[PDB]
Formats: sequence, structure tokens, C-alpha cells
Amino acid sequence: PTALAAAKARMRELAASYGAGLPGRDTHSLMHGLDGITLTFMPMGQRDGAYDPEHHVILINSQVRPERQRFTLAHEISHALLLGDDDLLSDLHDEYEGDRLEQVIETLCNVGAAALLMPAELIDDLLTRFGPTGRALAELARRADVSATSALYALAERTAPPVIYAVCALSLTVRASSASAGVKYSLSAGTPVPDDHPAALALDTRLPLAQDSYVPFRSGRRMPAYVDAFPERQRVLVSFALP
Ligand SMILES: [Zn+2]
Repeated sequence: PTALAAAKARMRELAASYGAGLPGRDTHSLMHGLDGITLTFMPMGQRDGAYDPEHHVILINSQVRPERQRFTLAHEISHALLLGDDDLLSDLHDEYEGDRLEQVIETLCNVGAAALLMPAELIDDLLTRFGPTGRALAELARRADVSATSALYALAERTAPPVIYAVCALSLTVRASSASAGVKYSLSAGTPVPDDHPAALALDTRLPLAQDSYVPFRSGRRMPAYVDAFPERQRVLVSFALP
């Protein structure tokens, strides 16, 4: 189809290679796959991590918390992977150039990290066991050890039916949100969340609930849907399933 869309597709595959040659996807595993490359953690200020290709060396900020350290790595690997490919890296200078080309890149490294941390197979494995549910999300994130928001988007891209996924924290407030396939009813951040809503009941009752209800659209209009909430340390993850 479009360039980016096919470009995205490729950058997905490359991950699939790199890490198909791996024993899982914990941090240290992703490091051992580094085919003769210098990998160093130090303090880099506000810099998360940079990849110097001529010294074949990755740098990750030792200061930042672990999760992003892990993410940064996947992202900067994807940096690595890319430049490793000419047929792709070429296609890019064919429909893009300038800062454009830069902004595009980093979005792919992002797309990269995505896949490289959360395999297309760990997701379907979960969707299969728990369905498209707040629960599923809660696991993938745990199991993958990634950010509530990272899963959110991953989980959705690989979902058949109309369904919305949403993270929630107390002020409630939607924090992030994503919708599968061809659902064009969107749910913003900031969107407040009523105390009567099943999602809430589940937080100060740290109790996994599952029942019908609606999408608490901030435009007031209650759209009906099946909801499955899974609460945890300060947040509840939530799957609205549109009929
Ligand atoms: Zn980058």
C-alpha cells in the first residue's frame, strides 16, 4: 500500500529475525544477540540512548528507570537493524528526505522496539487464552514487562473485533487509549470516569470485574459495550468491546 505502511511492515519483520534467534525477550537476552557490538550504560544527561554505528556501540542512560532503559535498548537496536538494511534504508530516501526522513525513522525504531519486546506470538497467545480483555492487557504488559501504554497499542493492532482498550488512574482519568481495526469512536485522555462505572468499582476494591456497561464517552453519550477491568497498583486496565 503506502510507503510507511509497507515500511512499517518490513521493520516489523527485521525484529522478527533478530529476536527469532533469541531465547526469549528479557533484557539480557536482547543484549547477547548483539553480534559483536559494544554496549555501554553510563549517565548521558537528558539523553536516553544513542547508537554510534562506526564504533558499533550502543549507549543507554544508566540514570533512567529500568523499563525505559529496556525500551531504549530495543529502540536503538532497531536503529542498528535498520542501517543494516540497504533495500529498506534505500526505499526511505526514495519517498522521504530531510528532517522528514528523521522523524520517520524514529517512528520505526519505535515500531521496532514494539515488536522486539512484544512478539506477534505472545500477543496472540494471550488473546487466545484471555480474549481481548483488560485482563489480557494486564498480562502482556506484566509478561512483556513494558509500559501500560506500550502494550495498549500492541494489543490493539492485533485484535479482530471492534474494541477499545484504556488505561486508567486516579485524579478517575483515562490516561492512554487505543482502538482496534475499524473503530472510529475514540476515547481521549483527560476523559473522566464515573464512580458508578464498573471500572472504578474495581480499583478501591482491587477486584477484577467483568460485566456489561458502556463507554464513558466524555461527550456525555453512553455507548453500550462489554467491559472487562483488571485493577492494580494505582491503575486499572480496561477493555470495552463494541457490538
Ligand atoms: Zn532513536
